Amino acid sequence: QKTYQGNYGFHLGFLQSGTAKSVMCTYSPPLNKLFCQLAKTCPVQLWVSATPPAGSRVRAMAIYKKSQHMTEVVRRCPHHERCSDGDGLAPPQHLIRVEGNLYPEYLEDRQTFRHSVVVPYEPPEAGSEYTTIHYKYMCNSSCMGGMNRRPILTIITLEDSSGNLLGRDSFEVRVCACPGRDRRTEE
Ligand SMILES: [Zn+2]
Repeated sequence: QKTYQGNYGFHLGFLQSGTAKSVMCTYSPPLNKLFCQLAKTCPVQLWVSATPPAGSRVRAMAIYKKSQHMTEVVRRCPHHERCSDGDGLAPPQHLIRVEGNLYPEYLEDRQTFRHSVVVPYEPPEAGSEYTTIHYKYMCNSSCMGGMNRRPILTIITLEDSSGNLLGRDSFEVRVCACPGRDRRTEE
């Protein structure tokens, strides 16, 4: 999926991490791919060159990477959907959750039925140049009945208060037991 920096120069950034066996979350620049453990927090940085209009919003959605699976809604496997790990906010079917935000909106498209989670866009804290949002993935890439070993992309869209696109970026995700090991192999 093509990026769209748009008028506000929107794009994502990730902390630099290694490939030690015990790392719980690690991003690969060369693959533009995040590797992470099940339900562990992933800080994703939002960068802009100009401040978006007030009331702008940030949406995250998962899609299958491969063309033959791309029309299938990404969702949790039935086992994980029933395992009672809710936070009181996220519906149990949603793969992507946000943490550390008081205003998340868990949404289902009325025509495509795809899931997403939206939070307000906030400018970077004092003496910072990015904004951070903490995402977690609630299923393994290997979940039978769910992603079933199929790679996904996370699409992050910056939207205005009317829901019009302002900017888009994306990254591949692999949710796995040993992110350190798998990044190095895939690399
Ligand atoms: Zn699962």
